[PDB]
Amino acid sequence: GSHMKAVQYTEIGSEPVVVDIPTPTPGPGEILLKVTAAGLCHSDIFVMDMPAAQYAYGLPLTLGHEGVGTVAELGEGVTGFGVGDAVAVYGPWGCGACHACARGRENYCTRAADLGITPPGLGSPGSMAEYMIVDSARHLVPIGDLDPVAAAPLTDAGLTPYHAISRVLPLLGPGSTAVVIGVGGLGHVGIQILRAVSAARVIAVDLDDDRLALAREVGADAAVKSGAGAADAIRELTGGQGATAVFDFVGAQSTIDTAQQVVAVDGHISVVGIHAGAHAKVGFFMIPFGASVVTPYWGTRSELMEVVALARAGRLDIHTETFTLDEGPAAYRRLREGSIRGRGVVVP
Amino acid sequence: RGSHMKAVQYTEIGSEPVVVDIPTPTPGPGEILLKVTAAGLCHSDIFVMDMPAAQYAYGLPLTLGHEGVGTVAELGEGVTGFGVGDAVAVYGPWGCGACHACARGRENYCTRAADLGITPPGLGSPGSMAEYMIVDSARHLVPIGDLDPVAAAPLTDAGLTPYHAISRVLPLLGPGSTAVVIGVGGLGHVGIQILRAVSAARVIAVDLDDDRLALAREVGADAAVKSGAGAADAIRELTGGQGATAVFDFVGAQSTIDTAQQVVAVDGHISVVGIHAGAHAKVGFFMIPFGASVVTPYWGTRSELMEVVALARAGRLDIHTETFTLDEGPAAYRRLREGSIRGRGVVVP
Amino acid sequence: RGSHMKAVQYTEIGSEPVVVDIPTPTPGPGEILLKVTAAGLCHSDIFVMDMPAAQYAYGLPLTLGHEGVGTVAELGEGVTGFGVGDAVAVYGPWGCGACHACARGRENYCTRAADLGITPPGLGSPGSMAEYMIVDSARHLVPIGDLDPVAAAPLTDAGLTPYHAISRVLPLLGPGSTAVVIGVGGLGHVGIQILRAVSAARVIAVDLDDDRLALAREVGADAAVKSGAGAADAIRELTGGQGATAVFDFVGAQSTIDTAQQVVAVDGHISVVGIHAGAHAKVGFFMIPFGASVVTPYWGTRSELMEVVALARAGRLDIHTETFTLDEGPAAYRRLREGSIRGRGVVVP
Amino acid sequence: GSHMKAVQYTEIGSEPVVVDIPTPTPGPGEILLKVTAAGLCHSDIFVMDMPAAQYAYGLPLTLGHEGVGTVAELGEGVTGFGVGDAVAVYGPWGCGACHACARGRENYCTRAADLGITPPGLGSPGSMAEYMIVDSARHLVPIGDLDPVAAAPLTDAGLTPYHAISRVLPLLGPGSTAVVIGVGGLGHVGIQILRAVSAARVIAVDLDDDRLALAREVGADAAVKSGAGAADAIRELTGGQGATAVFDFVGAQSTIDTAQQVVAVDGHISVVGIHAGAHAKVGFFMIPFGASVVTPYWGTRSELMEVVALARAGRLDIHTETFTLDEGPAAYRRLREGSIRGRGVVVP
Ligand SMILES: CC(C)(C)[Si](C)(C)OCCC[n+]1cccc(C(N)=O)c1
Ligand SMILES: CC(C)(C)[Si](C)(C)OCCC[n+]1cccc(C(N)=O)c1
Ligand SMILES: CC(C)(C)[Si](C)(C)OCCC[n+]1cccc(C(N)=O)c1
Ligand SMILES: CC(C)(C)[Si](C)(C)OCCC[n+]1cccc(C(N)=O)c1
Ligand code: NA
Ligand code: NA
Ligand SMILES: [Zn+2]
Ligand SMILES: [Zn+2]
Ligand SMILES: [Zn+2]
Ligand SMILES: [Zn+2]
Ligand SMILES: [Zn+2]
Ligand SMILES: [Zn+2]
Ligand SMILES: [Zn+2]
Ligand SMILES: [Zn+2]
Repeated sequence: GSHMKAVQYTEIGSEPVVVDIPTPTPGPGEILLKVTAAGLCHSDIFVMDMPAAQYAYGLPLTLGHEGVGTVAELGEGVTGFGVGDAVAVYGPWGCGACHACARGRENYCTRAADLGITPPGLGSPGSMAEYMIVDSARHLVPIGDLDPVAAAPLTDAGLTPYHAISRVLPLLGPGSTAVVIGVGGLGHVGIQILRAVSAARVIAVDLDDDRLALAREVGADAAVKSGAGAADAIRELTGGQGATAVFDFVGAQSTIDTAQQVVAVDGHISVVGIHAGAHAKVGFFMIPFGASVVTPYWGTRSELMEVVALARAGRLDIHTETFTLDEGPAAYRRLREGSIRGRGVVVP
Repeated sequence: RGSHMKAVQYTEIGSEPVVVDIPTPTPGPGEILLKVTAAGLCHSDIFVMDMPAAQYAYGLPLTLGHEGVGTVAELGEGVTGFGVGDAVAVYGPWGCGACHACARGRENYCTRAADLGITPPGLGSPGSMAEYMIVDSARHLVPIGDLDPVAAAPLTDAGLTPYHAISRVLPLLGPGSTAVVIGVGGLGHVGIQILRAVSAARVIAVDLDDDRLALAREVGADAAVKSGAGAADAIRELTGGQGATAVFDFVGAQSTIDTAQQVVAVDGHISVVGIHAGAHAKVGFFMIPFGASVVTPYWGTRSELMEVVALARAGRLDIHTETFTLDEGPAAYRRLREGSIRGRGVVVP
Repeated sequence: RGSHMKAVQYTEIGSEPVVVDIPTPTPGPGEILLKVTAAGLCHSDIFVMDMPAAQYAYGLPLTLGHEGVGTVAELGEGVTGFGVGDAVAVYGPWGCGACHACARGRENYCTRAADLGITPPGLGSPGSMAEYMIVDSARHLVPIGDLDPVAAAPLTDAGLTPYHAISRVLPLLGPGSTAVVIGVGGLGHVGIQILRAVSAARVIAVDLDDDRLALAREVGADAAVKSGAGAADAIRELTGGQGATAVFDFVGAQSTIDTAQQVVAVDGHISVVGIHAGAHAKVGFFMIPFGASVVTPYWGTRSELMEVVALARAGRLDIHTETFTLDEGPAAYRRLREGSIRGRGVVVP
Repeated sequence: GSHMKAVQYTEIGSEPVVVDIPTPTPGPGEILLKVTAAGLCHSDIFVMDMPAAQYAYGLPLTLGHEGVGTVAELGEGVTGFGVGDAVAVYGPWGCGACHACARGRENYCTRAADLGITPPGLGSPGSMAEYMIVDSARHLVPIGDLDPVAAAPLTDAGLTPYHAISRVLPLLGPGSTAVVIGVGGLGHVGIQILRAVSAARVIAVDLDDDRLALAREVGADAAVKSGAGAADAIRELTGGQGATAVFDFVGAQSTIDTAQQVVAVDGHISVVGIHAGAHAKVGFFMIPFGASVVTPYWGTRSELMEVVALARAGRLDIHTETFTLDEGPAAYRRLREGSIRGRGVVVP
């Protein structure tokens, strides 16, 4: 087909729409995928909530930064993959040539911004379409016979918490404690990751009673209600020592404040969730000595392969609700209203 | 038949239509009285009732309904051609019948109707939204046979108007041509079906709403893109940069007209069918491609209305309908104003 | 045909239904897969979805739609009696098929369904509001021939339920008898048409709206009176104090039941068809005439559904319908909640 | 067992023989029964005395339309019974989808003939074999711990008179009179049914004093010898008012004439027995006003359940003579010469 359906953001402040666009063809080094699953998440809502005042360029944009597909056509010179191979799309594309990229950490590429290299669905054409172009073979990760619908959330919902945890994994030995604030999406996956790759005690923190109960099912050793009393309740559980690491998947100022009140000396706070303007306050006597704080970004290539390995070993379970490509906009409406249980996945 | 009838009338400016109790008309010589079987309502009725009172000169009261269908009730003196009970659709844009335009069949472009005060039913003359109505002459009736009156009523406007616009330039729409339809509401929805039935042109739809884009594909649009600033680029993306032989703008907003001028092909056509007061195409050198003609078409001809009925009876035209009673008349208009009707509302006595 | 299909499901207690993408079912041995052509909605769907969470056991997720019509898409192993393409309506109140009541055709009164967990489609089993549905057995399909599926769907409930209630005492409704119909909404006005088609009983209608009384007269009611404290006297005025042979209360409120007991004749009948939680007739000496039986009937039998279909195909039954798409499902149920639908809403995949 | 013994009618004009045939296997929706009792009735002889032109049940034919057994194997998708359940077979199979079938009256199915649906032992394989197939679960009726030998006659010898009586049961109130002509196979059960489901007086009519004596034991209030004097005798026993209902299980022209001579105004005559060419003459002044006549056929499924309920309550006592499967053909010779006391039953 000379044209294909794509879920696109086409004007500021509007809803995504299913529109017909030319079917792309892979240039030298590129790979054309037939999309099999395209995950959606609140990051898409955040991008689509950006005001017009800040807008400079990017429209129209094919959505979808959580992409899985089968190789449909290989660009000239591409080897290492064959037509039909099931692959997940590595999201945070880098230049491949800087020191950070050479070390595998393309998500921290120091040249991507200058070169205008943007992730699919966030500046480059995304995966919510019948077909999609991938710029380079090194951004394809094989998934074998893993269900594409289960693999799609792993590209973001699994990779991002896995990276945040991986940054300080050597600290999470037996006797350590990891606090997870927000146990619904990324945090639910984070708890499973923590139980698979460490022996740390896991304390779940959330506003909803039901989410906390589900957090215990996937390995959380204790549960705490988010809010003003959370810090004291957490210290009650850890004794007077505090938490080795706090992974804040909410990112609100109140949750960041709680993290600073419970993190242990020489600990770590990871601000994964995004709330505009919210920030940790790292200064003497405002945070324990040696407690580092960071805003991590997505994850590395090898980390995505490790997430796929966890999923294929049965250590990662992410509940998904499926939609057709025609229902792309409907799925985003459901996402806004909070009626999606699990992670939405578009299946073209 | 009784001596009084229910009717829905615009009775005073700025007010909503109301059900009333008026006498049953009687057919004079050459006239025909019909038992209305379906009376379609349309946003054009809304446009008329939105007329500011400062513009008002005369007209009220006015039985609404310019999309009329019914069965012959009583033949006026000397009226041959139809027998009582014959199912007929009412041709809307009444003309004088004697000028050059009328003699060619194009009564919608009659050059004397304005001077003579000849007005269409429901838009100056007693409309179809009543138990009976008067049709001035036999030539303003089109037989429909066993066609469902509810299916026929919307096609007197939602079918005839796009059909005429398309017919004006149909010879240009051969195989290999591309026709763009902006606005996939009632008019554009049927316009796409017409294009597929009477031509081999590729149809590309444009609309604001995702569900209307999906509707366009269902009824034969090969492709559909969202209206707005990027609409012209998205169309030329699908055509390989060539541009459309014809653009039928059933919205008529200035932004949609702008899009049409940016995608129409050299020696093409733009048809401004939808009305937005003040919106206009700007036909000038280097502001529109060479040879691309622009027009604002008006309703359609009688022979075209017959062709629309033949298309409908062959199963080539479909429009979603919502049936109401006369007492629900005003309620249907409020539903129309709030934009909750998909397709066309139709009042069934 | 597609490995996945669209459906409208009730997924959370207190939450509106949503469109979902779920696997296309495959018919097992003895089952039949239908391509749905129409799926009706009615107030009973709201009653179910309004149930509090405290009383929730295991029903979710539930594909809604207990008024199903479609065409046979695939026959399960060993199924005979229908061919691919046959138009059929779905019999709602599924039973075990093996008890005495089932062997008599009265599956709606099966004495084993509750113990065995046999639930109707859309009320425990996957309903008809989807592109495809499974029917457990060929004995729950009723051929409809060329009957319009949109007209057939509401009659699986709105026709069958009054038809059964009337059929329970049809021998009493001979010439000279009087049948009172309370509530001329969906079920009641179909009930009026049934009474006129299958009996010579004089029909008196009772309703609140003045508009409903006129409609009752149009569809066959010989007389109509206003519901309220004066309805009992008004009815007895028309019957001369003899009382009404049968009273079919399609409202089911306590006040309407009280009026029923006040007008029902000696040796007559009251049928409490409408549901109002807690409302009940009081059957005791000198609180109701001697010999006047009272019952709360439930849906109808399979042979009765066959007879309802035969009445519809003979043009004796008519219910106003309003069609929606599967994507419009949730919006249609909202329309029903606010009481904006006249007649019955029908979802057409 | 790959094969099984069966009593089959293999050629026109010959006696049934015990032959070996493949053991059937149940298809989807079917049930395989291990037969525990198979009854013989004169209808089998009538079928076997048909000339070549009239016979339309195909050859070979496994005989036996009075079948009872235990569920041996369930066809695909058959729920409702378990292996080992004792069940009686409903004989007059119908389409299950016509108006008559939907009302439970499968015996009066209007499409069975056009569709080739025939009863077991009368077009379909019968019960006089080690195993038999039943087309559908709805044609099985549980019997509990009822003795299969006593249960087999209930499927025809009980069901058929029960249906004939049920057609006009509302007429047989206290003060009514029911005349039973032929108190052998079916009339013996008819007398017991009448006493169980009605208060009508029962007058027995038969040729043999032996048969009349038994009729009086099972509830017949009076006995009359069949012949030209029966009509006068019956009216003498009822003054001159007549019999509300006459159930003629002989079906001969002479007995039908006796029925028409004794039936009451607005009464009923049921011609249950079959004698080719015999017929009632329903015309003005040839029969009392309002006296309806009918030839009933077998019975409905709900009536079979009611017959089973009567037997399990001790209300039906069927006189049986048991035979082995190898004795099958011999039993039919016994039935031919009228040397069987009551009902013959083969027990495989
Ligand atoms: C939140 C960002 C500003 C980085 Si955004 C809208 C460009 O995320 C898209 C990349 C997916 N994802 C989702 C949530 C969190 C993160 C993370 N903490 O890296 C990444
Ligand atoms: C208010 C309108 C300007 C649309 Si009026 C009063 C000309 O519509 C009545 C005739 C029906 N119809 C509807 C839409 C468009 C046209 C057309 N392009 O002719 C005609
Ligand atoms: C079992 C349910 C709780 C869903 Si009920 C009783 C609201 O109806 C479902 C069956 C449809 N219908 C609608 C109205 C009345 C009746 C009736 N009188 O049988 C039946
Ligand atoms: C009905 C048939 C003509 C095929 Si006959 C009599 C050979 O047997 C089949 C059913 C067996 N049975 C025996 C006795 C009486 C009756 C009855 N009155 O129905 C039925
Ligand atoms: Na536009
Ligand atoms: Na009342
Ligand atoms: Zn994401
Ligand atoms: Zn780099
Ligand atoms: Zn119009
Ligand atoms: Zn003119
Ligand atoms: Zn219903
Ligand atoms: Zn049952
Ligand atoms: Zn027999
Ligand atoms: Zn049948």
